[PDB]
Order: sequence, then structure tokens, then C-alpha cells
Amino acid sequence: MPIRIAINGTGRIGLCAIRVASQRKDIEIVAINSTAELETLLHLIRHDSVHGHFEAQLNADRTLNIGHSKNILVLSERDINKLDFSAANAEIIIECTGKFNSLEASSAHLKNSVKKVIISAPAQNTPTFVYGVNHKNYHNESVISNASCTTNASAPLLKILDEAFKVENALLTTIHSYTNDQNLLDTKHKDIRRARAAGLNLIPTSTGVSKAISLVLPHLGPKVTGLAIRVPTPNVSLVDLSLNFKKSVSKASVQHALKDACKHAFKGVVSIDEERLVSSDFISSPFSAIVIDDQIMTIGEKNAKVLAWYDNEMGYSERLIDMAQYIAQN
Amino acid sequence: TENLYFQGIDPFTMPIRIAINGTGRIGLCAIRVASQRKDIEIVAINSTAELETLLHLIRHDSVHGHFEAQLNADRTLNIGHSKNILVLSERDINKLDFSAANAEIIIECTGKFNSLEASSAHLKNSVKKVIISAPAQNTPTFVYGVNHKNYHNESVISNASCTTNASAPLLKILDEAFKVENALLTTIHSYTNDQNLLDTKHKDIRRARAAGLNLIPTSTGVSKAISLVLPHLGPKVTGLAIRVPTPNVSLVDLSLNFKKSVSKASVQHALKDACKHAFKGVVSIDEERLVSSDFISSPFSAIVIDDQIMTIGEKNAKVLAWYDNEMGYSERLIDMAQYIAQN
Amino acid sequence: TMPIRIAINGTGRIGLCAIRVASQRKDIEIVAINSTAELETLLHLIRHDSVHGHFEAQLNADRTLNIGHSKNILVLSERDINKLDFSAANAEIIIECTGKFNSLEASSAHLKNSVKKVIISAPAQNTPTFVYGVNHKNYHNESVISNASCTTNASAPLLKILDEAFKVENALLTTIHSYTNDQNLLDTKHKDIRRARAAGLNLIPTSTGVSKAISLVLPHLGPKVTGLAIRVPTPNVSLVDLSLNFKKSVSKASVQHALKDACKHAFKGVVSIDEERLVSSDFISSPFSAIVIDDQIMTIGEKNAKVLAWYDNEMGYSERLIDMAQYIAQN
Amino acid sequence: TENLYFQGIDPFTMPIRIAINGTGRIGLCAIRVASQRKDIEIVAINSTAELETLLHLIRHDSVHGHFEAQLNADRTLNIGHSKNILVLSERDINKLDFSAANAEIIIECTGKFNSLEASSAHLKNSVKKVIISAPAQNTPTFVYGVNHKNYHNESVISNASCTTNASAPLLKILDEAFKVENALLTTIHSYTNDQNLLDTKHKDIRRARAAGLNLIPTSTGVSKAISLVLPHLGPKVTGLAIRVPTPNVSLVDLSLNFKKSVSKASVQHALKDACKHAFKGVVSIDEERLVSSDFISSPFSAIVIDDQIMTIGEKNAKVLAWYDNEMGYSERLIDMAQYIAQN
Ligand SMILES: NC(=O)c1ccc[n+]([C@@H]2O[C@H](COP(=O)([O-])OP(=O)(O)OC[C@H]3O[C@@H](n4cnc5c(N)ncnc54)[C@H](OP(=O)(O)O)[C@@H]3O)[C@@H](O)[C@H]2O)c1
Ligand SMILES: NC(=O)c1ccc[n+]([C@@H]2O[C@H](COP(=O)([O-])OP(=O)(O)OC[C@H]3O[C@@H](n4cnc5c(N)ncnc54)[C@H](OP(=O)(O)O)[C@@H]3O)[C@@H](O)[C@H]2O)c1
Ligand SMILES: NC(=O)c1ccc[n+]([C@@H]2O[C@H](COP(=O)([O-])OP(=O)(O)OC[C@H]3O[C@@H](n4cnc5c(N)ncnc54)[C@H](OP(=O)(O)O)[C@@H]3O)[C@@H](O)[C@H]2O)c1
Ligand SMILES: NC(=O)c1ccc[n+]([C@@H]2O[C@H](COP(=O)([O-])OP(=O)(O)OC[C@H]3O[C@@H](n4cnc5c(N)ncnc54)[C@H](OP(=O)(O)O)[C@@H]3O)[C@@H](O)[C@H]2O)c1
Repeated sequence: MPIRIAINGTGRIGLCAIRVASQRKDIEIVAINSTAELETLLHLIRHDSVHGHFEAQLNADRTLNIGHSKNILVLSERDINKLDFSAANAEIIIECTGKFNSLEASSAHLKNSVKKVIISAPAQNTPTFVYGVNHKNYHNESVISNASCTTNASAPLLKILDEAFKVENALLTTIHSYTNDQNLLDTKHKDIRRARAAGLNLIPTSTGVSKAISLVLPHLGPKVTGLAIRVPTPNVSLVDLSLNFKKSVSKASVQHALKDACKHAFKGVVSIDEERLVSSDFISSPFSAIVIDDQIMTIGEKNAKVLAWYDNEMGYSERLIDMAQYIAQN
Repeated sequence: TENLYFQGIDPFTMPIRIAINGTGRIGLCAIRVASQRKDIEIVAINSTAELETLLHLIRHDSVHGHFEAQLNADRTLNIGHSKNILVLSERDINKLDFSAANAEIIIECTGKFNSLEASSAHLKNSVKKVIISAPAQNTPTFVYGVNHKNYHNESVISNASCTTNASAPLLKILDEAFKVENALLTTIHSYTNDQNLLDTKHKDIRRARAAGLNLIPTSTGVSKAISLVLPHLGPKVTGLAIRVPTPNVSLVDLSLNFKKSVSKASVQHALKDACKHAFKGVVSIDEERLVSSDFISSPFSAIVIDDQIMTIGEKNAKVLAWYDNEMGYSERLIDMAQYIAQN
Repeated sequence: TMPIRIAINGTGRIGLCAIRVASQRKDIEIVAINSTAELETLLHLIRHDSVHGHFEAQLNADRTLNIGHSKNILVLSERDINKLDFSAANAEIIIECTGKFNSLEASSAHLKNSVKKVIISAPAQNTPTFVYGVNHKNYHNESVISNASCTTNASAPLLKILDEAFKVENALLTTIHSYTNDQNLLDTKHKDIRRARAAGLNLIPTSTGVSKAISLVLPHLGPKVTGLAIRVPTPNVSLVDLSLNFKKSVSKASVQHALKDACKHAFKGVVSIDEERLVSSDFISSPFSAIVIDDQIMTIGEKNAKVLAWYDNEMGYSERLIDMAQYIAQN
Repeated sequence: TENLYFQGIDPFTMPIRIAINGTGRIGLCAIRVASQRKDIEIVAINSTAELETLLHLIRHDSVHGHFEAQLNADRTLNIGHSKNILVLSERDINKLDFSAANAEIIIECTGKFNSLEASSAHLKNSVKKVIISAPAQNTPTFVYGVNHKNYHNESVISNASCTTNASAPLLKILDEAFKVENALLTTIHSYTNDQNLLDTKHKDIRRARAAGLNLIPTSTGVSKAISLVLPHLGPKVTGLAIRVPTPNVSLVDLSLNFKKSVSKASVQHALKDACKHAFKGVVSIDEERLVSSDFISSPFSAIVIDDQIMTIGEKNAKVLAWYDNEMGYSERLIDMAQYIAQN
């Protein structure tokens, strides 16, 4: 029988996760919890200003029908203690609200049938896994973190380039689309930079790169750091790695080491663009990272710059469900 | 009054004491406007923002630029002519007390008490008047230059919407010149904090959609609003709004059927004439072929686009006018505070 | 029964759209394209669009293009219309999409040998003008025609429908329009000092000859309708806004019904209705000349109504281009 | 000199006479900058725009706001300290004659003569010096505050790119403090007039794509540019640019490997220290947590983002800095004109 999952929270990642899971034959969405009215949640699933239209229907009994999940229960309960996925016999939760990004909080989902919780974000005191990077070290933990979108795109490249060349140090900048933690106009915010209109401004913003890499590539954590700059695009982001290696490198050798890993250890996770595309071309791309082959450069013997695209919504949502598949069986 | 005397203030020569409630877009702009009026003193601001964030947001604006503002050793703000602004942070209107700073008039800018019943909760001790920065249930409504002269000491009023402040003066002028039989109004409007940055939950499933990516039709009670300030015209006018991807500055589009015949010439004349007389400082004319960004921080309720006036079939005209939905409206707010404090 | 052999002149926005539309029409064969772009660049642009998405397109060994049902597209690169010879691929009809030959005199230069018919992707001086579903049945074998502007294609249907139902006494049009390649990215030289200003930052009023356009296709209504455009910071999809005075009384209900009805009958596949409260980005790539916004129809007094309608100013119009190519090849 | 005397000008006390060639973004900004320098006189502008359009574009800017400019009865422009600007409209550089107005120095802002050979065609009679508003083949290159003191009377010079004016000072300061071993540079850059509004033909198939919708990686010759102004560092630095949907204001991102050990503290100290001394008026520090729009019209070649400096692994640092790619660069252009007119 398909793996029975429930989606908690229907903002950006919630909506993407639904749409991704709906296209996986080996998955069944049995429930969704949404603070949106039912009709609104349907509307939002169907119609996206960035990703386009999607086929979704309502059954007479007021369940949703989307691709291979034909009987989705819809719930609307903010309080996690009253929320009961058991009712639909959910095995695994993808937690997408942003309000329970900790081990303590998200454990509350574990009840009758519910045995596993994947958090759509970094999470306090929470074992953290990134498909293709350290996911094979999964050992039946009941509550995990799928990390940030930026780690899913950065950690692969770091692994690959470390295994090929040994990373001594690296600096990361992510040029990131604006997300719902930002403001439409200049108003109150706990961060006085993200207070400012997202669509008008370049907005530097601190992001815990060292800590993130520590969880999934511990030997590299103390050697890598960086930051983010939020920019006026609605989706699709760009990671910019500046790396110092132990072994000498060239444009050619870095290119080769990346292409090779896309054929082997990172098939379906990392890709290469040779066609000189731009951000909008990666809307809805399933990859954790698409390397920008023609812009790879080196300087001196040991240093290189590597760029890669990632759809911070869909790429990550693909990985969410990939990981659901993976931990349902292992 | 003893608190006035203790601070060396003479109540008889005193500037008009106002407090600003809410420090979002309109609160912020109202602060900036009032700070530059010599006859006004902002004596208190209530803000859910951290103090230092409030300061920051006053000082720096992605659209409007930089503003001089300081913080005094005692945690009061110092901006222009308002050197001792008490800052509060109390969401509960019943616990909030602007009497402490001897506020006469409240500029209500939260968007949460847009009703006679709700905003009346402000009235205590020194506080006698309340101007709501939006349309408001069961609330006497005034628009500067349209019907503000009918004001008769009401203790809680509404300053209408930004669109009504732009549309009503135009409607009045053109009605008095040509008699409006009917009119349809579209406002092409900058996006506001009423909207969403990305596609997510909202009670209106249009405004649920990403504000910076979409044209977004949206219903707005034109007939009702006009009824309040120009009652004869209320039954004759209606319209809607389209939110578009600009952060500020909006455009009102009037398509009018008149009783008397018109030309482009005669419509231009009637509008310019009114800008010199009954609407000096409220309505203006643009003859310089400007675009939306040129009107950032314009003080006018409306700026007519003189070259794009068109008429057809003897009786019909299209009239466009710019307005800075934030600063023009805020200018009127404080104009109204000056007005109701004295008259 | 062999497919109608067409060539596309110019590969900017409409050119690219027209290629992609025609490529999906079984009854059409694109035999040639003329492009000032390098071949590889034209291919790149056909394949990848920041608004409309990816498109399957290939290059054959011989350096022809292969796209859907047009498998051998000759690719030319000649700017001078006199030296350009579409006869070499046996083209019957030209879709003129450069913007540089929008007149009878100029575009006539395409007529040689196999080439008998020219559809201009824009208004055109002294040029018989036709709008699918509006006056296209009055086509009488003219060899050079105009497919009007994108705004006329969206406005004229609505005007016809509402006229036939209620008798239009007067109407005023505003189109809230996406920016197009006649605008500037930043504040710089332009013959129109409003379109000189940065397109992505500004609301930009701009003069559009509505009366004249409607005169060509709905002559009785030309002297009764006029309006203007406001260019706005969106890359595609526009919005027409009609304020109408009628002879016969109307209601929200009656205007709605008259419009729904015409979508089922005289304007099937040309006009549509949205009842789902969508917004602009939802109509990206929509094939319709006009999608009425049902819920926002309003009336005031007895005789007056406002009507809004969406239109993808690129694709909607490009659909109509090829519709008209089909229509004049046979009639 | 006879034309000077006829107009009541004393050649021995006169302001430095410059002419501006091309009135796109940098031309326009250069006009506004120079107009406000008392030691400068703009004596001529050559513009492909219609005169009245040029005036309009000087006066009104969607990003930079409004500017005072007048047209004199005789068809000369009158802006700040430059009251009799001759306006020309001649695309052919060999027919253009800035001698007519007794220009000493040409600011070359068309983007079409970025080479020693091409721009030399300016040199006739009174015109002795040419500053190219871009990198330029076979052209001595100078960046104010980096190597401008090596200037030795060259008649044609390049003011480098906007990115080199921001990057080079930072590289110099940090090199002199810590020795740069290597560095990688990304510039997140506002879109410019070499890009497309919509997806259409371009020589670079990335810049072919809509500027307002896309992040657009783009190759920029960093090593070559640094080589010219800081030769020891040329072989040690490289990088690229990413064009993004903002109309103005850009961000340079340096990732540096040093010989001496560093901390956030020590990098901050070295940068601030330089801003007080060797780079007063050229480099600055932002301690106020600002964003891109706050630096519109900033005069500095670079503004360091003090709070976002990071270091790791003893030797490595990230350093960000804002720059207004239009006004910062334009400020330097005219600083250089002042400099080479005298030294
Ligand atoms: N690119 C990305 O978006 C991205 C990538 C990776 C990770 N993440 C992470 O994903 C999390 C969510 O981000 P997002 O992009 O999806 O933001 P979002 O669009 O704001 O999604 C959060 C949604 O959760 C809803 N919600 C909050 N509390 C709820 C509850 N108790 N029950 C049900 N729904 C609830 C909110 O609705 P209300 O308004 O009703 O509260 C909101 O619509 C964050 O931790 C973020 O860091 C995001
Ligand atoms: N163009 C315009 O923007 C415009 C023009 C004319 C009229 N108006 C109207 O004026 C009103 C204000 O709009 P706006 O654009 O300024 O909205 P806004 O930017 O969202 O500002 C509203 C602010 O009020 C605060 N607030 C809410 N409840 C509060 C309370 N109890 N005490 C103190 N502060 C509170 C909110 O802070 P929290 O987020 O912490 O709750 C928010 O920062 C609305 O009704 C609007 O329609 C707007
Ligand atoms: N929404 C719309 O875009 C829309 C809708 C309806 C009608 N139209 C009309 O369609 C026409 C074109 O609009 P558009 O948006 O497609 O224009 P565009 O995006 O500017 O593209 C026009 C193209 O024509 C090319 N061109 C010019 N002269 C040529 C020649 N002699 N041979 C071959 N190619 C040539 C140009 O190439 P170069 O760059 O090499 O000069 C350019 O790429 C205009 O009249 C416009 O009004 C547009
Ligand atoms: N932030 C920046 O934009 C920036 C910063 C530093 C350096 N630069 C460099 O400075 C140069 C100018 O850039 P920009 O942004 O100002 O570009 P721009 O906006 O395209 O300005 C160049 C102007 O020169 C005009 N022109 C072309 N040939 C001419 C001629 N023969 N005579 C007179 N005018 C002529 C063009 O008008 P027509 O359309 O009539 O040809 C155009 O308006 C470029 O090389 C650029 O890379 C730019």
C-alpha cells in the first residue's frame, strides 16, 4: 500500500509539498491541515502566480482529489494537541507551518498511527538530514529536520567538491528570492532589514551557514560560513560558493567533478546547466542544485567560485517527499 | 492641565496636541507630516513596534527617502516641531491612555477601530476628538475641501479613504460646472499592507495573490463613500479598484456623463480654475507629462493629468488624476486636525 | 488538403508567440521564419520564455527548425524586405511581426510569386483591418490586411456583444496594459516622454487611437467610443475597462447573461468568462481575445455599466493572428 | 580663447570647462553632479535626445527625484553653477566640435568610443583631456583614491567600471592591512541600459532575458580591471556579476584569503580607519542596518556593510559594500575632472 502522509500547514511549502506528493504513485496524501477555508485552499492549490495552474478537485464528501491521492481529509485546527491525523491513518507528517520547528514542539504529532515527522525547516535539538548528503545515516529517528532550502543546495556542492579536492575553507552567499518572512512594504519586523519592502530592495540577512553544515557535514562546519541577500524575485534562488582547496583545481577539473557526481552519487539531486539559462527557467525545477557550468572560475592554484540555481520552493519540496519515501522504508 | 504647567507649557499659546495611534504606513506618514506643521504638536505615539524600530522606520523609507528624527535621553522622540513625543506600546484601546500627554485629538491609524463604537473608546479626559484614517461604520465622514465646512463639533470623525479624497473633489468641481448625471470610477492603485507578498491565505482570494506580480481587481464602496460627502451624487456614481505592482502612488480614472455639454478645453478650464480658488492646496494640474513616481510625496489630494482629458458624444468625459495614497491622505489628516481643533 | 504554408517575419514578442501558436495548428505549416537573431539565439528564445515557460523545439541537421507540426522551417536573416524572398519555401501567407512595415505600401513588398496574402501584426496605414469574430466575415479576398492592436481584439468583441444586446450610445475605454518592447527599462531618450520613463517603476498614461480603431471594425460605434492606456509594471497580460452608456436599460444580471450567452454562440473560442476570481498571472498564455471578469460587472442608474476583461496581449493576439491566417487562406 | 573674452569670462579665474558626451544614465547623472560643483562649468552637452526631452530627463528621475534645470531663450541650458550650456546633437564624433564652447575636458558617456583610438577623436583646439565613463581598450585607467595620483598628464583616460570603483578601494585597504593572497568577487548589480525589458534578441543570451523578472549571471573582466589600477593584485582576484530586478544601487561581495590573520573586529577597524584618512569621501561605513534604496544618490564609491563582515579559518573574510552605480561613479568622474585639470 502507498505511504500514508499528512501535510501540516498550507502556505508556500505546504502547497508545493501537496503538489509534489500528489504526483508520486508510491505516496498517498491522506490528510491536510489548513487555516485557510476549504474553498481557498483548493483555489491556492489550483492557481499559483509563479508555478501556474494545477489539476485539483473536490469530492462530494468534501475531501480533496489530486493526482494519485483521491481521498484527502481536510482539517483546520491550529492547536497541535487537538489535531489528530490518526483519524486518516497517517504514518508520516510533513510539518510546514514554521511554528513547530523544534524537537519538543513537533513531537506532539506522534500519537496512534503517526510514527514519523519531517520538519520543513532547521529545527532546535532535531536530527537533521539532507537527501544525497547524509540521509543514509538516518536510523529510524521519529522526528527529523529537512534543513533549509539553502543547505539542500549548498551541502551537495560542498560534499562533491570536498571529496574531489578537500575543502580548506569556503564562503557562501545566497542571492535569494523573497519569502513570506519578509514585508510587502516598510513596516514593523523583528529584523529591521526585512522590515523594508521586499520588492524594492536588496536585503542582506544573516543565515546560520556554519551551524547548518555542521549537522550534515560535521568536518566542514567549522570551515564554512556565509550570508544571504534577499532580492526582488518571487521564487528561485542562487547559491554562490567561494572555495579554498588543498588540491589544485581548474575550470575544467571543477566542471568535470561536478558533472561526474550528477551522473552518479547525486543523480536526480544535482544537475548542470550548459544552456545559459536564467532564474525564471528553473521555476518548478526538481533539483536541489543546478550548477551554472559556464560561470565556474578559478584563481591561483586552489580557489574556485561555483554558482548554482535552486527553486527554493519546489526543489526543497521534492526533497521533502523524497525523504518521506526514504524514511518510510529505512 | 497641571501636567502642561509643570513642563513650562502655556495652555493658551500651545500648539494643537495630537497623538498618533498605529505606526504602519499612514501612521508613519502622519508622524512625518505633523512634525513639519508649526501649529501642531505630536505629544504621543502608540506603536506595536519596538521603540528603536519605530525610530528606524520614521527615519528611512524605501519610497519617501530619509527623514531627520532623534531619540531623547528619556525615551521620547524628537522630530521637527514635536520635541517630546511620548511613545507607548499598548494594543488594548481601553488601557491606552493619551490623557497622560494631554492629547486633544487622536489620529487613528491602526485599521482596527474603524467604527464609531470602537474609536469612541479613545475619548477620556483631555481627549475630545478622533480622526479615523479610513472609512468607518456609523461615523460622520468629512473630506477636506468637499464637505469639511459642515463639520459641527463631532467628537469622532472619518477622513474617508485615499480614493475618496482624490475622487470627491473632482466630482464636486465637475458637478458644479456641468451637472453629473452618472459616473464610473476605476482606481489603479499601488499595493498596500492589506495585500500579500506571495500566494497565501487571505479572506479575499484575489488579494491572496502575490501583490508584486499581479493586477488585482478588488471591490471598493464608492457609492456609499460619495453618498456621505456629496449626497446628491452617491446614487449616481460607482466603481472598483485594480491593485497593481507599484509600492505607492495611485491613479483615479473617472468616466463621466454630464447634463451640460463639454469639451476637453472646457473641462481643463473648470479644473484649473478650481485649483486656483476653492481647492487651492488640495487639487492641482499636471501639464508636464509626468508619470507615477514623480508624485511621490505630493501633498495634493489629486493631480489632474491635463493632457489626457478626453470628451465624446457631447456629454461624456474621461478624467485621470494622480495621488500619493500615503502622503496626500496624511496631509489631509493633519489639515483636518488643524481644522477641527479651532472650527 | 495540404496545410496552409505560412512564413513569419520578425522574431520579437509577437513573432515568437506566432511561431509557437502556428506550430500547434495541424492545418498550418510554418515553412519559413525571418529573424535578425542568430539561429541559435532564435532557437533559444523559442524554447525558453521568462513569462510563458519552456517549449519543445529542435534543430535539424540541415539547419531548419522543427517545432510540433512544422518540421522543416527555413530560417532566414534578411532585414531588407526587397531582398527577402519567401517564395524560396513556397509561402502563401505572411505574418508580418517586425513593426517596421505597418502600412499598405510597405508590406505589399512581400507579395511575389507564391506569396499572395499578408497579415500585419498591428494597426496599419491605409490597410483593410479585420478582427476575428467582429468583422472578419466581411473579408473579401484582400491581399494585405491588418489584425489590429491587442486592445482592439479584446475591446471590439465586448463592444459588439453589448451593442447588439443594449445599443451603445457612448463608451469610454481604459486599458491597464503590461509593458511592451516599445518602452524603456530605465529613464532615457524616447519620442514619447512618458514612455521614456522606467517601465518597471511607473504607471504610464499613453495615447492609443481607440475611436479610429473601432471605426475600422465597428463603423457605427467609432464616433461614440474613445479612451486611453495606462502602462504598468507587469510583463504580460492586460486588462480592458469599459464604461458604457446604453439606450436600453441594464442590470448586473442582464449584462452577465448577454456576455455568457455570446461566449456559447457567436464568440465561442474568442470571448470567455471567469467566475473563479482569478488575477492577471492566471491568464498567461490564455488563447482568448477577452476574458470577462463576471463578478466585477456593475451598473449605475438605468443605462450605465462597467465591464472588465483580461487578455494575454501576446498569446491571445497571436492565436487570433493564426485563426485569421486559417480564415483568409480558404475565403 | 577669443570666445571667452567676448562673453565676459576671464580665462585666468574661470571654472574648469567640461563637456558631456551622451545623455543616458551616466551622462544625466554627470550633468547633475557637475552642475553642483562651483569649480566646474558644463559648457556643452551633446545629446541624441531632442533638446526638450533632455531637459525633461535632467529634471525628472524615477529613482533620483526632481532636479532644478532651466532653458534660456537662446537654447542654452541653465543648471546650478553652469548657466550657459551649449546643447549639441551630433552622433558623428569627427563632426562634433566642443572647441566651439572652449571645452578643456570631455566626459565620454555614450559607451560607443570606449577605446584610446576612438575617444582621441575628441582632441581638438581647446580640448586636451578625455575621461571615458567605462573600461576602455589600450587606455590608461585610473580610479580615484586607488591610483589617481599616478596620473601624469595623459590626454585620454578611463575611469574604469562602477564595480572597479567600488571593489578596488576595498581591495587596496584590505591588502595594505592584511596582504591579499586571493579573492573572489561577486557583484549583485542593478539592471542597466545594456539589458532588455522583455525576452528578445541580444548578443549575450542571458541579457536577452527580461531584466525585471530574472537574476542574470553575466561575465565581467575583474582580473583585467584590477590589474590596471592595482597591478600586484590583478593575478590574484577574479569574479562575475549577477544582474537583478532593481533599477539602481548595487552590492559588491568580496570573499578574501589573506596572509595575515584577521577577525571581524580587525577588518571593521581597518575599514573604518581608512574611511577617516586615505579614503575620506570615497569609502564609508554603514552602521545603521540600511538596505539598497537607502543609498540612492550616495556619493561614495563604496559603503561597507559593517555588521555583515564575517571571517573564518584564521585567514578568510567576506566583505559587502553598497554603491550607487550611477551617482557614486558620476561623483568620481567629476572628481577626476577636477583632479586632472590641475595636477
Ligand atoms: N522557500 C521557502 O519558502 C522555504 C524553503 C525551505 C524552508 N522553509 C521553511 O518553511 C516554513 C514555512 O515557510 P513557508 O515558506 O511555507 O511560509 P508561509 O507561506 O508563511 O507558510 C506558513 C503557513 O502556515 C500557516 N500556519 C501557521 N500556524 C499554523 C498552524 N498551527 N496550523 C496550520 N497552519 C498554520 C500560516 O497561516 P496563518 O497566517 O493562518 O498563520 C501560513 O500560511 C518556515 O519555517 C520556513 O523557514 C521555507
Ligand atoms: N494608501 C494607504 O495605505 C491608505 C490610505 C488611506 C487610508 N488607509 C487606511 O488606513 C488604515 C491603516 O492602513 P495602513 O496602510 O497604515 O496599514 P498598515 O501599514 O498595516 O498599518 C497598520 C498598523 O497598525 C498596527 N496595529 C494594529 N492594531 C494595533 C493596535 N491595537 N494598537 C497599535 N497598533 C496597532 C499594526 O501593527 P501590527 O502589525 O503589530 O498589528 C500595523 O503596523 C487602514 O484601514 C487603511 O485602509 C490606507
Ligand atoms: N503585446 C504585444 O507585444 C503586441 C500585441 C499586439 C500587437 N503588437 C505589435 O506587434 C509589433 C511588434 O511588437 P513586438 O512586441 O513583437 O515587438 P518587439 O518585441 O520589439 O520585436 C520586434 C522585432 O522586430 C525585429 N525587426 C525589426 N525590423 C526587422 C526587419 N526588417 N526584419 C526582421 N526583423 C526585424 C526587431 O529585431 P531588431 O532588434 O534586430 O531590430 C525586433 O526583435 C508592433 O507593431 C506592436 O505594436 C504587439
Ligand atoms: N551604472 C551604470 O549605468 C554605469 C556605471 C559605470 C559605467 N557605465 C558605462 O558608461 C557607459 C554609459 O552607460 P549608461 O548606463 O549611461 O548607458 P545608456 O543609458 O545606454 O546611455 C548611453 C547613451 O549614449 C547615446 N549615444 C550612443 N551613441 C551616441 C553618439 N554617437 N553620440 C551621442 N550619444 C550617443 C545613446 O542614445 P541613442 O539611443 O540615441 O544611441 C544612449 O542614450 C557604458 O559603457 C556603461 O557600461 C555605466
